[PDB]
Amino acid sequence: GSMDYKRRIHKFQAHFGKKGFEGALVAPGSNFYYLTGFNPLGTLERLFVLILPSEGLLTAIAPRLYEKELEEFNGEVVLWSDSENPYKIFATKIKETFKEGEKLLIDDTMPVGVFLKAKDIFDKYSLHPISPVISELREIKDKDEIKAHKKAAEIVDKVFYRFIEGKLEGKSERELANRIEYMIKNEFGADDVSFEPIVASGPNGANPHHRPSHRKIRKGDVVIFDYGAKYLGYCSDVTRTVVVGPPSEEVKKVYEIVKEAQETAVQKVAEGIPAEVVDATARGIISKYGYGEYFIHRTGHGLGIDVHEEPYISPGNKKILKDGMVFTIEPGIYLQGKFGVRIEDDVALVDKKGIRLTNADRELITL
Amino acid sequence: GSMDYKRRIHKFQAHFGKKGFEGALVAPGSNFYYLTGFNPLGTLERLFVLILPSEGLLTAIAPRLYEKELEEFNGEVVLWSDSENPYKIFATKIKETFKEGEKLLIDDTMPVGVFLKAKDIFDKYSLHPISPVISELREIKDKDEIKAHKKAAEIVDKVFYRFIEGKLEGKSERELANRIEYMIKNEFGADDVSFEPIVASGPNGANPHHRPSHRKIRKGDVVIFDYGAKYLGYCSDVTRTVVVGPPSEEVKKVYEIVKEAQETAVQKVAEGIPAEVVDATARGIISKYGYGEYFIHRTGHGLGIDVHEEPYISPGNKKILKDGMVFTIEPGIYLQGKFGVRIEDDVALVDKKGIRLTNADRELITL
Ligand SMILES: [Zn+2]
Ligand SMILES: [Zn+2]
Ligand SMILES: [Zn+2]
Ligand SMILES: [Zn+2]
Repeated sequence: GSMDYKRRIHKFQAHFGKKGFEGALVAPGSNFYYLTGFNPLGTLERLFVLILPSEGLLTAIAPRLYEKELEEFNGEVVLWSDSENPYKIFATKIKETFKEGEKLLIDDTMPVGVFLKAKDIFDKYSLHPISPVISELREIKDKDEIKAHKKAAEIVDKVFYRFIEGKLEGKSERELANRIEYMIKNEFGADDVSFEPIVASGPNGANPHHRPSHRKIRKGDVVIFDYGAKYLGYCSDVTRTVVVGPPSEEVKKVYEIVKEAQETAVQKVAEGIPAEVVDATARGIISKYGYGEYFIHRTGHGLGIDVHEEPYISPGNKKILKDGMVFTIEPGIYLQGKFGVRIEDDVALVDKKGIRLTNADRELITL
Repeated sequence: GSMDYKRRIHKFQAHFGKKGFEGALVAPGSNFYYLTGFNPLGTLERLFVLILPSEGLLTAIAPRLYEKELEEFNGEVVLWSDSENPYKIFATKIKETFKEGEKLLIDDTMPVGVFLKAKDIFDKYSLHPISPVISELREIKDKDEIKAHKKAAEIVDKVFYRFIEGKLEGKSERELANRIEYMIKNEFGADDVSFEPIVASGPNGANPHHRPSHRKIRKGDVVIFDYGAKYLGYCSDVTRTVVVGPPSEEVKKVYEIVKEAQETAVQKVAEGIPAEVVDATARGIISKYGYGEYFIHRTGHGLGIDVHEEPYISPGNKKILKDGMVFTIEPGIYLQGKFGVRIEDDVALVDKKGIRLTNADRELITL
């Protein structure tokens, strides 16, 4: 990836050098990768930290066996071995640190412990979550991050067509889900899935929180797939709904409703118009046709390094949509004991307009 | 059967004692799953934090939204709902009884964001981590927990054969990593993978931390593969090394050095001996052959609900090994620019002796 980081850091530094904070501690994860491009794979019990100061060159703490995949670094570097004790490697640092009793930011994501076990020696400051600050620089993507997103939407587009060519009758929701994960990953530059694929078939479609089960796919089933890829660590997220064998008129009716709702809501995305009104566009269409009480979630959510992040396209939200924002548009109708239908696309706001990054056929296909 | 007892819980109570902490606040993660038997996924909000003081009977706790099978929780379930702001809307049950008693054990795996909001807690309790106390119980597996490791060691053996019986040439590290994961998820539940598989070919093998890349496996490559499965939540972890084409005299030589060191460390495993002594067995052998510089990691780590836990088989560790402990023995040699070799088994200490759980071929195999 062509992105910088040094600027991201220095306007993160200068977003509390613009809100008054004296610290921010981060560990392997989204905020980490976003701030460095590095993602150390396989940590836990094994302390790994980057402290971010007033403003200036941050820090890097080990452990040893990671260096020969740490050929370059700025703020660097210090190494501890499978013999030395961390927490007491906050020794000087620890202090450094900063004045006893001033402000600090920590990863919400990260477990305490790697903190509790510091104690002595780390109950001498005013700590407060990191998300409210770093969030507002992640919620605006740069040109390159958009390229990561569109590229991620591309892989998943390719996955859709390859997949519906396959045979679905007789395989279980869990098989299909695993095969979809294998499809994604056997493509580049998929690093990985953005989340474990979801396959919801038959009346399991009416359950938004469905997790693939053992139920085999059979003629007459409407089957929802929901899955995603990572490209240079940026996430896609797509949902399509198919029918196995001729659909009923009620399925045909409900599908079109969800199609139009989604399409009109996509068209409505624009720099300057609130999140909730994009929810309302979608929600209003479903309602006009009677299914208002069967649309039982928000219309979409932000994508980024995580599959769920800002902006959140919800009925109670007047955040004003802005250039660089990336999110999902995904209304659905859910009919308990019958079936569900959701159609979900990834959208990025460029040059005042909402552009779809995912482009796979949004018409009801019969398999 | 069986899984549980718990009963105990009260072992953990009795242990947290009178060791001598007032009480324990358990969050989502390995400990929740250890103590109860369900595995709530996931959350970085809602506090979601289990009760259990000194003793008495259980109570379910914070969130929002859940559901079933918490219906199956012992004592009393407390859920709800939307948002009642549980930053002190966690006091009645729940504060009580720490109002305001002695010291505290917070579940390590709790996130610093849930711990920070709300923070109090601060104070007037003396905070220490849960892991020094609970690891005492988790490191001594019972008969059923050991059975679960046997099953997951078995899955990972079968994968080994189907793997090395396929075609390795012409495929990238990533592809191969994908077959492995896919296999594990169509060789039964598993359920899941205990971690993303590692395949490291030719010079990439020299780096223990390697992330599978596009590099294709070709003739003359030694290829390390390291993966694992979970059975009813418990973890296995195996590594094996194979050669495409016949092997050179140094591959043969180095492989045989690693084989002898792993074999002998395994044989050294006995109740009553320090984990470091077992590490020193492997290690001594490697030094003897001059290859000391190139063994850049501990001999092993423990297995449980997590892939890394106590006992750590490393130079630090004075910990006496005991019946019930499960862990890896995985010495390696890593030769920059050339190749690596690691051989890993899962060992359970039962009736005073170490017993291999994984049994896949340890001889040097030519594919
Ligand atoms: Zn979703
Ligand atoms: Zn989705
Ligand atoms: Zn391993
Ligand atoms: Zn290790």
